[PDB]
Amino acid sequence: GSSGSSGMADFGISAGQFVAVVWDKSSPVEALKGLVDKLQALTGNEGRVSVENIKQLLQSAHKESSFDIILSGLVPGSTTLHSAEILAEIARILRPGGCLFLKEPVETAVDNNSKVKTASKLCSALTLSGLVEVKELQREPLTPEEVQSVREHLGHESDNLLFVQITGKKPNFEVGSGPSSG
Repeated sequence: GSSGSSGMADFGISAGQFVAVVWDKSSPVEALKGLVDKLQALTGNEGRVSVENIKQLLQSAHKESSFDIILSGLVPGSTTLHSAEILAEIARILRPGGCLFLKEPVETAVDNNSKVKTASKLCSALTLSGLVEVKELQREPLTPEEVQSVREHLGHESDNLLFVQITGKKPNFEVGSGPSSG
């Protein structure tokens, strides 16, 4: 029976690992200024918080297993859709024995034109992209900003919406061809 505490419903990061925060052309600047201070306290000096761009991540792909926990779509006042190319890229940067954190919205309103995926597909997207043990953790209502942002920038005019955070772990099966030998 270890003393202290075992668990964390806030994040779960230790000193030594590298944390990243991807943002899109929409998220404010103030919220981002404090979002780093929160993670900086967890990493301290051993760890480091590196902020990258979702649009640049494709043009400038990072090495494999370079990061441990990369936050994707977790910035206040930010509504962007993720594709297989993005979810697949984030999985490559993440380590084989780490954790992933993503938060994408879900639509369930009867309309003539569909754009946003469903809750089920949102979870399966990570399971098919290249993750294991993918399951919904929790969900939180929308904010006065996110509700208008979806209509301001994107312009969908969606009234019925809901945010759902789903985590995804990295498996251990990528034995292709040609071992790394320099």
